[PDB]
Amino acid sequence: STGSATTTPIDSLDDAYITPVQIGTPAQTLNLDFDTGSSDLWVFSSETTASEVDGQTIYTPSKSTTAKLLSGATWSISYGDGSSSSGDVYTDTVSVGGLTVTGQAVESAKKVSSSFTEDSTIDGLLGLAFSTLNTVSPTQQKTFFDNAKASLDSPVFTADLGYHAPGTYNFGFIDTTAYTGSITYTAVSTKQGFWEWTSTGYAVGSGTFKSTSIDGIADTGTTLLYLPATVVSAYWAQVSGAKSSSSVGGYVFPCSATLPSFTFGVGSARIVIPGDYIDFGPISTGSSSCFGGIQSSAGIGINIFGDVALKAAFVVFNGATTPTLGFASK
Repeated sequence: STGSATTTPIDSLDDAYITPVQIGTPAQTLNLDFDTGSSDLWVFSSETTASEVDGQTIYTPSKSTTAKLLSGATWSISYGDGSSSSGDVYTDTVSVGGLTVTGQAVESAKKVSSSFTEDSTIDGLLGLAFSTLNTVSPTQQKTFFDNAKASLDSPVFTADLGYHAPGTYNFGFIDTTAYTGSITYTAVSTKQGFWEWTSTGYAVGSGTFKSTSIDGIADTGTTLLYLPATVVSAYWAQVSGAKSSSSVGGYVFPCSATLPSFTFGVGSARIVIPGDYIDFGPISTGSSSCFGGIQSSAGIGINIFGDVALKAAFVVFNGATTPTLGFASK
């Protein structure tokens, strides 16, 4: 089997991407944030505290003939940005882009933090990291990908995120029309439960490439590119007037700037992030200070190849017995 679903930016900054997902019988379609940095499939639901729902579409398990309470199971998750959610668990039928999993754990939110409430466009998350990070207790549950894997033509999914445009998540096949040149594959460590890999270095603009190992995660659920302070300082030093602002929470730059590109290495291959992808616009409405899309990972504890980086590439998440990651230009 295979699946193919379009993923769409939630706003004009590509802050996140939503993908329609069918849950239950008859289908209830919710728009979920596919997150390769976590491993819980959770949704706004008929159980979510009313005051914490503001425009989201909810899953109502009592209206699904295939929903079953997973008795005794609870979940609770905290994300890197400080947001959180928790609740109980149902199993139900879940379909993505024509690919169906029966018996998928659907984690129903009883509580969500303010950032979720405030984002009316995101009805929940669909985790695509390794199932060892799943938070369901006392019986840990498998991700949608893990459950689908044995049925897939090939044990892979791909992320093809757009810049200010829709893109695609495919399951079970590699669309050879969706990228240019060849795919370069690189080793993955699953020790922390992430799609963790080591970039071979970077360049700023038309500058020379610096060969240096940068360990980080491929994380579709993180907006920006978070890298070591040395790397980030070297990038922003090439933008007149750019500075790190503790009051704003990172690097800002004059909105009158033309940003240089940023290149990262994948083995001997190179992925180029155009300068425009690094512009996250005014820090507040009407400001002439703009927020940067490359930020320091210092104090996160991990480097994160978030959407800013991933959307510059066609990315293969290879879930074969020895997982790997592939990157191609597009």
